[PDB]
Amino acid sequence: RPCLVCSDEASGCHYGVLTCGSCKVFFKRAVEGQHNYLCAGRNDCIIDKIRRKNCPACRYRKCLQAGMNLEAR
Amino acid sequence: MKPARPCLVCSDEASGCHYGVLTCGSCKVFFKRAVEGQHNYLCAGRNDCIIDKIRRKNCPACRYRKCLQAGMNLEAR
DNA sequence: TCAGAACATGATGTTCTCA
DNA sequence: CTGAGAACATCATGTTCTG
Ligand SMILES: [Zn+2]
Ligand SMILES: [Zn+2]
Ligand SMILES: [Zn+2]
Ligand SMILES: [Zn+2]
Repeated sequence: RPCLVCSDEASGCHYGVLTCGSCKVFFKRAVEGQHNYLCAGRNDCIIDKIRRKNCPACRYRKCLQAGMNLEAR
Repeated sequence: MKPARPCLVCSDEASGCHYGVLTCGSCKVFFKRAVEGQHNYLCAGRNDCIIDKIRRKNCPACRYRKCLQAGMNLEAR
C-alpha cells in the first residue's frame, strides 16, 4: 500500500521502502538525531496521514520494522 | 526539591488554579488554545494515553480529554 | 529516479504584561 | 499574592524546490 508506514500517498521508494515525503524526513531526522521518543500507549499505535504526528516512538519503530534503512556509513 | 504541587491534568509542578483547576503553565495555554481554534484531534491509541510531563505532547486528543475531565473551563461572565 | 537543501510552517512552553 | 492573556522564543513535524 502507499507508505508501508503511514498509508498516506507515497512519493516513491525512500531509504528502501515506499513512503510519503513526510516519512522520508522523519526517518532521516529520527536516526541522525539525539532523542528520547517515548510512547504513551502500548507500542501498538495506529499510524495514518493524520494520526502520524502523534506518536514518534511507534512511527519510527515502524520506520525500522519495515526495512527503511539509512545504510551503513 | 522544587515540587510545588502536581498539575491535576498532566503531572508537572503546576501553578495556581487555571480555567478552574490546578494546571501547569503548559496546560493553561493548551486548554485556551484547544477551545478557540479548529482542532478535532485524533488519539493514536486506546483512548487512555499517559499524559505525564514527557509523553504529554504525544496525544493532545487525550490531554484534552484530561482537561475536560479535570473540569477545566473558561467560566464565562 | 531519489537525495537532501530549504522554505514552509506548525505545534508547543515559559516567560512577562497587566489588572 | 492572584490567576489571564500577549508574545515571545522553541522546537517538529510537512512541502517544495535542488540537483
Ligand atoms: Zn508516510
Ligand atoms: Zn505509540
Ligand atoms: Zn499540565
Ligand atoms: Zn491518546
